[PDB]
Amino acid sequence: GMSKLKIGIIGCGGIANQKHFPALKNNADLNEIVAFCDIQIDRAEKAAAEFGAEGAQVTADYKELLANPEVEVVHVCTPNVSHSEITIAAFEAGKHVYCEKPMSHSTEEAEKMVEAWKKSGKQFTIGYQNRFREEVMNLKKSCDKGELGEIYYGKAHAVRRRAVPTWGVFMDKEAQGGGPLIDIGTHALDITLWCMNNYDVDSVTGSVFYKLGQKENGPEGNLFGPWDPKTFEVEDSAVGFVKMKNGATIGLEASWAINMLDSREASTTLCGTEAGAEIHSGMSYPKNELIYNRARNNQLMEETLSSVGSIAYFAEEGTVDNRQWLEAIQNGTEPLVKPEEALAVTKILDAIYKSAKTNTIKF
Amino acid sequence: GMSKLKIGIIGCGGIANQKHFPALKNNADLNEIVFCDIQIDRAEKAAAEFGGAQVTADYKELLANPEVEVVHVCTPNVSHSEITIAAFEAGKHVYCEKPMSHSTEEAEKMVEAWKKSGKQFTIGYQNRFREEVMNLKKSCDKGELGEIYYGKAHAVRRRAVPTWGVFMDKEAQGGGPLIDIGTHALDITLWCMNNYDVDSVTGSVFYKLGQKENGPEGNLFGPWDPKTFEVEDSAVGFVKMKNGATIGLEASWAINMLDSREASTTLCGTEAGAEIHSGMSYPKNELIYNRARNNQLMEETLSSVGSIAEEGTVDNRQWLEAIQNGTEPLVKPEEALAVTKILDAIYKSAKTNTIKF
Amino acid sequence: GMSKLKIGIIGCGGIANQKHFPALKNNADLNEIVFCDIQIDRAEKAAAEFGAEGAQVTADYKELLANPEVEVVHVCTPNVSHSEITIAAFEAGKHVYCEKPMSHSTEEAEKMVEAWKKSGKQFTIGYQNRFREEVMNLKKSCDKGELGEIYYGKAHAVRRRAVPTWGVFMDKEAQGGGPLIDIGTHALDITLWCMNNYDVDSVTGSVFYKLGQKENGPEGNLFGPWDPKTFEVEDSAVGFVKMKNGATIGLEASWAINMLDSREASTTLCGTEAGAEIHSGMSYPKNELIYNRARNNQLMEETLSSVGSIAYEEGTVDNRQWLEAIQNGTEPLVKPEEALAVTKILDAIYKSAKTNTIKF
Ligand SMILES: NC(=O)c1ccc[n+]([C@@H]2O[C@H](COP(=O)([O-])OP(=O)(O)OC[C@H]3O[C@@H](n4cnc5c(N)ncnc54)[C@H](O)[C@@H]3O)[C@@H](O)[C@H]2O)c1
Ligand SMILES: NC(=O)c1ccc[n+]([C@@H]2O[C@H](COP(=O)([O-])OP(=O)(O)OC[C@H]3O[C@@H](n4cnc5c(N)ncnc54)[C@H](O)[C@@H]3O)[C@@H](O)[C@H]2O)c1
Ligand SMILES: NC(=O)c1ccc[n+]([C@@H]2O[C@H](COP(=O)([O-])OP(=O)(O)OC[C@H]3O[C@@H](n4cnc5c(N)ncnc54)[C@H](O)[C@@H]3O)[C@@H](O)[C@H]2O)c1
Repeated sequence: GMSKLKIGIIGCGGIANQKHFPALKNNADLNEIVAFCDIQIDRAEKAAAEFGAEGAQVTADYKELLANPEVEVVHVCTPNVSHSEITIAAFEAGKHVYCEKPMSHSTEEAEKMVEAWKKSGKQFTIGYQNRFREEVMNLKKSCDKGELGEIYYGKAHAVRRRAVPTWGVFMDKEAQGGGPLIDIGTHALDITLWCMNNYDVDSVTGSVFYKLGQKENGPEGNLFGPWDPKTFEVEDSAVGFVKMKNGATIGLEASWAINMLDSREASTTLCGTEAGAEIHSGMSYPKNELIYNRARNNQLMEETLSSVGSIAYFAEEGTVDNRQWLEAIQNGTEPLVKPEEALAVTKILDAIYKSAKTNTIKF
Repeated sequence: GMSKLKIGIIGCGGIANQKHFPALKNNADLNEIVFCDIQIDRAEKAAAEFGGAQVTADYKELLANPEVEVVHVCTPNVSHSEITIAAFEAGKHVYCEKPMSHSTEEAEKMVEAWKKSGKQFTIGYQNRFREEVMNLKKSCDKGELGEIYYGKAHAVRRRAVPTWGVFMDKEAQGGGPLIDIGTHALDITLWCMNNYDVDSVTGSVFYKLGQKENGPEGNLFGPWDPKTFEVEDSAVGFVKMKNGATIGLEASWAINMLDSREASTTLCGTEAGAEIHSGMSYPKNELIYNRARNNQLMEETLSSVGSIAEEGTVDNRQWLEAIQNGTEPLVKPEEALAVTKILDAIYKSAKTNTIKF
Repeated sequence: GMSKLKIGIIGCGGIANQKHFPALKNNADLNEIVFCDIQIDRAEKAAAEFGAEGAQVTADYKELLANPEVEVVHVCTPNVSHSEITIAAFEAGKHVYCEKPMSHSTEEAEKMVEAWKKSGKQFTIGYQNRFREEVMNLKKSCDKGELGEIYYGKAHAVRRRAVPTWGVFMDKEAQGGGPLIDIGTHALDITLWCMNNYDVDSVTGSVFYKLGQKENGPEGNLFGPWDPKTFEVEDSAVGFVKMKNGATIGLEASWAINMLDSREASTTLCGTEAGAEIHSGMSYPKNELIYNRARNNQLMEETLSSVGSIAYEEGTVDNRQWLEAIQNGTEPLVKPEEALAVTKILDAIYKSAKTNTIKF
């Protein structure tokens, strides 16, 4: 064995509760957390009564959770504009830090927290846990062996027909900075680049729509109940067009509300010189799908996942994301999600937003 | 009317936790348990939620327990004969698991030991009590297939080696997937045909993917150490019976076929045909009759039952009631002995020759 | 320009009018016929449709062979004559294309190879389903070892109820067997060909005479009724063929059996690295081919994609490949030695009317 890892958690809510806390508990052999911050201390204490170890810290404001020099790693499950604050310099006053999903809504703040990190000495990672799904790994591994050839056309799918989240921070334009483009669209673009392993941006064009978000009959049909139409501060959909310096191109579609039929998110579509591939996931897909396509021995074929069943008496990615995170600081290696990659992601989404000036942004 | 049978389970591992204990609890009105496993914490943990019952690590100490009236042996296959025979049939009714034993002659000793006892004996062939298997069984007993001359036994998994115990230890199991899941399919097949007159047996045993480095990739039950794969990964047989009927058999834990169909049978008759579908490629067990009717080819299948707002339990209940009321359990030991005889003859084609009966 | 090969047809029967005549007119630039059929009005009518000017129409094959103007002979008589019309004769000046099974007899077959080697001429057998695009796809992938070593295979030649009620197939005199040599030939040829294993060590089979003479057997037959009182041949058979490298091949063949899946001219292969199966027959409106393997710790399957929109066969592919190999002096795809192993094994399965495994 080897001691343990003393974890500090900042912000206890939606994805501290649905992803982060269960992830750590199912790897308790490597972690146990005292932490339990939040501006609202009511929740902070409750978590530390379920997942906090034998007598622990429970601060009401982070600045002194970071004081305790026995905590060694921090999980920033803030909202988005606090993502910079609680992380940049603040947390790396002597810690490794796991910041959540959209690294930051701003590119400058993101560039600040990568330099605060590069002097940290410690380690850093972002919550793109979808990389750890078995089929995304499968596709990533395939593109690493060049079995798709060289990818010259990619698509990032992050579409929802009417699945606007009405339960938390995602609609406060000030707390998260943007709408579905940086909510879910950041997941799909991360995989697309990661498999293509192309991060050298040249140009960016985009369009941001504000159409169903303010229509009276807008919330009609939304999965998560109605929402106040006269208070929609973000967008309902956005579409992107990014050209790389090797010539490759990526199209992006992101939305919470749009009258399209195929709700496909956390997915991508790659087109190489030897083969292609597409991943399927979202509201219209009860099971995640992976389909290669190529010409083999002069016939067009397609290779997909086979249906896995159970036996008489015998028979995930959030846990795999987190476990790999701890063993990373433990054995002293690199986590899978690299900080510079999440940086490339946010600066393009930002660039797609900044095409709110109706002009293509060259990099 | 009748007081609960007092049960002692030897072996508190996999099949004991997910088949026997829930079934015994479902039929709690006919039984109560008074626990054994050489990893004693397994026995203690089971004695905590299913049991002031005995909790030992020596099986010999449990058959000494005079309060035990029925013993269930759910330890690996090699162990089956020692625990069951000259030991358990010391005034104890015995329910022995799935693979009677690995050897035709430890099995022949077990039967002999059972008949001396004057007690009750049966084997864990719970797949018989699936309603569609019962369905097929009733239809050939009625002869609605005619004479059955071709029967297929399906016991194939594409990639599902059991990795939670000792299934890959020839010293403790005696064999691989041939006697692990091929016994279920052969049991059903011969039981429906009511034929046990073996003429000849030709078989093959494959060692290909168990030790392959890439073998464990895609396994339902996590990876397996290729170094310590001491038994086969597939085997097929060809059995001829004296009435002219022929039985094909396919068994495997790992093989690159597409159709994972296990605990299933296919029967071609002179008047009609039928086939059972079950396994990892089937989210629902299926039963399909086929025949010509009014000069047109037809097929009869189970209709989709839904809602409005299992077989182990059925098997366990009829077992305890056979003991209580002094009747016959459904799976006769003679039937399970013919099966392992045929399975050992399939193996015994390590001599590259058709064993003849 | 290469001078057209002068073809002589022996047996102007059903296979000539469905396979050989339209193929030879589809490659009419490489050939021209110059027709023998004991039922002389068949040859005379065949010559009026596909013949070339003064064509030789006679009823004795030994006369056609004495035509100096013929150099390639297709033998499309029944199996009982597949040999003598091909051995001694035919291999007495000419190249010969003998039809589907080489012979019902094993030794009849081993002697037409000897007459072909002592000939210096070309020789191929009408196993034309090797030329279906999906069958070569599989053939190409195993040649490249992409399945690994194939240690277990299955040959599928099953029909639920499709006893051929026309032609010659029900006449045991002219064929020597039923579905085991009518369609089990095709299935086993493909299976051996992809495994590339023609080294037998054991054959165990069983032959069933059940629905064929049963009164209600003909009920629901796809081609119509047949009289069970005259039925001379089996309705199904199953075999268990072991090879020397250790591999195993099960085989299923039938015109009539009470199973659900009518799969014929198909194969299934399980290799050390991957597997594959082909689907063809009367339960398959379009041929299928499915590779199966593990790719990055996940089970996957690779199948042909649906082609459509049309615009804006294996019979003639087999024939051109055959004609060309003669002009260029190449060798045809179907090797005579391969076809010999096929009806050896099939004979060894039949030859379990001894209820004994016949070792090799
Ligand atoms: N699939 C994913 O990985 C995923 C999903 C949803 C959200 N996220 C990301 O995770 C973060 C938000 O997730 P959420 O849905 O749980 O939001 P949330 O509002 O439900 O949880 C955040 C909590 O932190 C508290 N908070 C606000 N400011 C704080 C501060 N300075 N210090 C301490 N606590 C503060 C709030 O009270 C709130 O309860 C964001 O960075 C978001 O973009 C990721
Ligand atoms: N669908 C079915 O019917 C089904 C399923 C699984 C297993 N089985 C059969 O049931 C048997 C047990 O297999 P399993 O799945 O439970 O794997 P398992 O290894 O988990 O169960 C065996 C347990 O018995 C214990 N054991 C070994 N030797 C012992 C001894 N002398 N005394 C006491 N305990 C001993 C082991 O510690 C183990 O916990 C096997 O013979 C197997 O073939 C049947
Ligand atoms: N898919 C295939 O490759 C396929 C299909 C059917 C038949 N075949 C093969 O082709 C042969 C049978 O052909 P068929 O189905 O057209 O039978 P068929 O009865 O329709 O035609 C055979 C003709 O040969 C003639 N014949 C018989 N003996 C002769 C002799 N000594 N001399 C000259 N002519 C003679 C007969 O007159 C008859 O017209 C067999 O070798 C059979 O196995 C192959």
